[PDB]
Amino acid sequence: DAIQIIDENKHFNTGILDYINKTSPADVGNNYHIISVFGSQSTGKSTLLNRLFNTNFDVMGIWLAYSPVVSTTLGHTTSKSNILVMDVEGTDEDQDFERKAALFALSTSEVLIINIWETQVGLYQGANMGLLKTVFEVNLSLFGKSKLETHNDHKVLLLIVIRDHVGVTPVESLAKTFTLDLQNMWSSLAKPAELEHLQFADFFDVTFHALNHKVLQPKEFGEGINRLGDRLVVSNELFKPEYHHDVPIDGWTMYAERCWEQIETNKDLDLPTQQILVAQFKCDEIVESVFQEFLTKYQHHFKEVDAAPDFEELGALFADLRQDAFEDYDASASRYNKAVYEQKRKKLRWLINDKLKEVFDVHAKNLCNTLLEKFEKDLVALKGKDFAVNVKTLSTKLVEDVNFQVSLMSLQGDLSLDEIILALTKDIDAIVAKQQVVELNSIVNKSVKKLSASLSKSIQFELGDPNEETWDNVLQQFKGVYEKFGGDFGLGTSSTQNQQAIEKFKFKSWCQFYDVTHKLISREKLLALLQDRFDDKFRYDENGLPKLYLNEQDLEKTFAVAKQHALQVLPILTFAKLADGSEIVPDYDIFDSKLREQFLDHCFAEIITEQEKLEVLAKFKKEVDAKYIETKRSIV
Ligand SMILES: Nc1nc2c(ncn2[C@@H]2O[C@H](COP(=O)(O)OP(=O)(O)O)[C@@H](O)[C@H]2O)c(=O)[nH]1
Ligand SMILES: [Mg+2]
Repeated sequence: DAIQIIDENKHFNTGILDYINKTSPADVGNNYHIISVFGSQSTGKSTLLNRLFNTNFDVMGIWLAYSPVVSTTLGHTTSKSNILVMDVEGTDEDQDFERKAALFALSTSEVLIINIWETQVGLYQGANMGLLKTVFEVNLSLFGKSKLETHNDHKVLLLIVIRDHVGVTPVESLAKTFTLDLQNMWSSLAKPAELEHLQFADFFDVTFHALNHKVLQPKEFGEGINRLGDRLVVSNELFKPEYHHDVPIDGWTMYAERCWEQIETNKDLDLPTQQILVAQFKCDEIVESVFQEFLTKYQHHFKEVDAAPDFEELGALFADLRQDAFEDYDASASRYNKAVYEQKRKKLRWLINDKLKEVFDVHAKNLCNTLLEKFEKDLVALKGKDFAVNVKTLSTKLVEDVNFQVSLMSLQGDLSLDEIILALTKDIDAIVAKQQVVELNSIVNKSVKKLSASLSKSIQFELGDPNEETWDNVLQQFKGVYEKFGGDFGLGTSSTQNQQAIEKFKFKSWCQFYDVTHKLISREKLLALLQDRFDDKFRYDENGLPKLYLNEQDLEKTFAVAKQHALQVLPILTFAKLADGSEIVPDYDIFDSKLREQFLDHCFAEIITEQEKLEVLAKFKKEVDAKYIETKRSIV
């Protein structure tokens, strides 16, 4: 059963798309053929179509039908190209319709069948060289521009069926005559100057087929048909790929609709660009439908944010999803124009690659803040021990297995890492700058304490035998370990702030020097020291044996000797001075307001004040007097 694709009011049939869908399976693609038969009314057109292609047009607009089977001398044959057939009746008057219908047929058909009667071959009378000339014109206008400018090999086959052939004239003889009439008419056709050189054969192939008298030789007529079949489908002698219009079957209705609308409204129809447009439209909607198949298929994974992040197991789902999309797209779209098809595939690629990249970023720095957290941790756990290097080694393996782990889910480099490492880097550097200040300050603090611990034991030893050179001995030691700190830190320096860790480490030192001297030489200690010096000479022998006073010359004179021995030490301990007589001045004037806690008025060298010295002397005397009185009550 046949469908009218164009009725007499030049309207295009809406049902065509569904009609094509029924007769053509998803399989066809480019392997189909369009054949048109073109002629004035009742010249055997529907009859030839029904007998040859087995199609059901009515025998006494434009009608389309699928051919289930071709009539051949090998019987009913199904070619494996789908064959569609158009019955084009250009007259019923009108000359406008004729031109339009012929334009349609030539913009969609690979073969044009022209039925001409014999005794009337070579004459409008019962051929229409008027009809052929229209075909020549319509063909030139459709393909003359392409042919000149690209030299494309496109042709259409003219298949001339000679009807009611009797046989006194051989078909070979009729063919030669008619061929030369054809070329002649072509040469004389109005052409632009620059196509003047093109011939009939640059646009057309011809061949002939004689059919015997339908009414008077029915058996032979049947046979001649079957033989046309052999030519079409059994011997595949007629169809050629250079006749084929490059639009797969699924784009065909769109192509036919667009061609007809331009034709009907007298617009400039250009078939190359119209074929590109249908390809572009169709690949586009395959891109979109596939990309939507890829998406609810996506969501049902990726804001399911998930438990245990495996990077190779699903770094390859990325591949699967993207590969299955490629395959559903290749299936429908590869039939289309190569350039259009690949272009829109890339479009599909960089739509998939961008919603796959949002999972890329999430699972990525979830692993960065997972690894930065433990980075940060055993930095601290590496308790300041040689971070000279031990930053560089830790950053290295870190920055490295991020690369490894995350590469698993990039696609041979499609989703770039350049962004993510550039972040992981700055989050690593801005946290060595974190704890560099911690460990810089840390080595300051402990360097200060066993400075002060050494200072304290230096002073203590010196206290046993105070000389006018005991401050010398104290400052010597101090300034010694004072200059042994710096440039030796196992960190990233800052030539500047390596050395201003140093710079008042040098303070806290000066500060400590003051604090320790004043602790170790407080009134209370000084007094205790004085009593010890005193007893050493008043309570014991040189030997160290407890003393036994007999006389009071003995007591009184060693009493004087004991006191002086003790007090000879006061002028030295109450004020920090070297033998030269010079006051010890701290390098930094401490007790300064913001010179103090910029780094975290008294006298630094005054160990004991006047007022304190006077209290010490009063207390020294009272005690020393008592020891005296007693050891004299025990002499009697
Ligand atoms: N003598 C003769 N008559 C034919 C031939 N083919 C068809 N007819 C007759 O011509 C009439 C119209 O044919 P038809 O197929 O409807 O021509 P169409 O209108 O152009 O499709 C029918 O009655 C056919 O029987 C032929 O080859 N020879
Ligand atoms: Mg008809």
